[PDB]
Amino acid sequence: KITVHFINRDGETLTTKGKIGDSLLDVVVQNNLDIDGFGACEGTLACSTCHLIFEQHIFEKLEAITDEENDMLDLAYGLTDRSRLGCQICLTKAMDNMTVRVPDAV
Amino acid sequence: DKITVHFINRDGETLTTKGKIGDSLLDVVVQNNLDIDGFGACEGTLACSTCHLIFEQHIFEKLEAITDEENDMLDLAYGLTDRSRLGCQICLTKAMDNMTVRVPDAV
Ligand code: FES
Ligand code: FES
Repeated sequence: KITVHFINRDGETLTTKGKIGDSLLDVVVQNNLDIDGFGACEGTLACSTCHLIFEQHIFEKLEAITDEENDMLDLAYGLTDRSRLGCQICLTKAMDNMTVRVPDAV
Repeated sequence: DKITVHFINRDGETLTTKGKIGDSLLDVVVQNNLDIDGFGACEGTLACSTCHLIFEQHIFEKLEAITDEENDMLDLAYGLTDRSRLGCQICLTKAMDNMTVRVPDAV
């Protein structure tokens, strides 16, 4: 179990624990996080509601992104250079105590 | 005299600096020459949105009354939130010490 911090759109910081090997969507869903409309296609790589923004140093070590995730992510809202589809990212001991931000929205 | 202001740059990196009381957040970026691209285009004349800034609720909540002037300009800013304001209209006060503002996301 590792700690993960989610900075919601409201500006609030949600600190939770997730099991190694789990997807960030599994963490949100299973821990019943506040984030709205997160993980709609349930990891089918059909949407981008699981869009998460990472810290440069964590972003750099993530599994190489596939064109499948990339093509969908490129059309997502509030994109950044450190953006990834949460459902495709699984927790690693290295991600312990990291902070992921949820894309902005009025 | 001065106060501390934490600026979260677009690249996610956090840059802190100090500005004089009465100075606009725009003045802070300019004078201290912060590395925030295309920020302050119209130079505080409310003729752009490039000074858009995201604030912490506890602060945003206690800012100067939003003027229709700013509203009609802030609505054209990309990546808006419920804690956005035009940095050039926000002048530093003591209650803002050690605050953290974030530049809207942009690829
Ligand atoms: S939940 Fe749809 S791509 Fe991740
Ligand atoms: S610098 Fe243009 S509106 Fe503030």
